[PDB]
This record gives sequence, C-alpha cells and structure tokens, in this order.
Amino acid sequence: SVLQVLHIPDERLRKVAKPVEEVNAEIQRIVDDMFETMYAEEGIGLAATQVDIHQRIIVIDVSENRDERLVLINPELLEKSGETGIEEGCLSIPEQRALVPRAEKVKIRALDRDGKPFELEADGLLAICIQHEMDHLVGKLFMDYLS
Ligand SMILES: CCCCC[C@H](CC(=O)NO)C(=O)N[C@H](C(=O)N1CCC[C@H]1CO)C(C)C
Ligand SMILES: [Zn+2]
Repeated sequence: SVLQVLHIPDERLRKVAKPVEEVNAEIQRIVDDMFETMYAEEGIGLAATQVDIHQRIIVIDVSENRDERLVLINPELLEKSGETGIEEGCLSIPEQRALVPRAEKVKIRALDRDGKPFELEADGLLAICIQHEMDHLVGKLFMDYLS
C-alpha cells in the first residue's frame, strides 16, 4: 500500500512542507499510505515530502518500545539538546546512509493520524528521526550539510 515516493534529487523533497490547520480525510489517507510505504520500504520513519506530499506530515517507525507505529501530523520543534551523529538513509536517496548531526534529545508538538494534536518528548533515535522528518519535510535534508 505504498503511495508515490519521491527520490533525490527532487524539488518536493527539498520543498518546504506546510503544517495544515486541520486534519482532513485527504490528509489522513496521506499518513496512512506514508506508514504503508515506509514500512514497505522497511524504513524506520517516513517524511511527507518523501512520499510526494508537500505538507509537513511525519510518520515514525522507531521501535522505541515493543511495536513500531508512530504517527504525527504538522509536527513542530519545541526543544533540542545534545549533539548526535548517526548514519542513516533517506527514502528519497537510494539507501545511501550517511552520518548526520542532530540534537540528542528533542521535544516536539504534533497530531496523531487520528486527528488529535499533542506534544511529545523525543530522545535518542526517537528525537533524531522525528526531528529529521521535520527537516526533510521542510525541504531541508541532511545532505545539505554532508561533505
Ligand atoms: C520517523 C522518521 C524516522 C527516520 C527516517 C530515516 C531517514 C529518512 O529517510 N527520513 O525521512 C529512515 O528511516 N531511514 C531508513 C534507513 O536508511 N535507516 C536504516 C537504519 C535506520 C534508518 C536510519 O539509519 C530508510 C530505509 C528510510
Ligand atoms: Zn530522510
């Protein structure tokens, strides 16, 4: 159930996503496919732009517990701390994983695939991935700082 995934180079991956004022059934389908894809990609997280949606919608798959199943809509960063660097690849890139620097822990606000905006604190792999999707969907990508 994978939608249309955009690959680097791609304007939409480098495109800034806009966080919608309200979760529409169209927006819900977008996330639903985003996970469906991301998983189909076996990715630990997929960002809206990646799946061809120029809207700040993020879906996570970081086993921060027993079963992976994180969804956030129009997430925004609230706080970041610590400096990390870990290799990863992007659904847009052909699995070319590189070590990208991001904060060690970060707390961000988002709404669930159900349509309820809440604030969640992310640390480690959670904080890294969630913050990464924020960047990716805002058209910013780790490659922007790789060299
Ligand atoms: C909720 C967001 C979670 C982080 C997403 C990352 C990188 C990405 O493409 N973000 O848009 C991802 O899962 N990377 C995967 C991958 O290359 N690796 C393998 C190890 C885990 C992950 C990052 O290194 C690919 C398959 C999508
Ligand atoms: Zn990515």
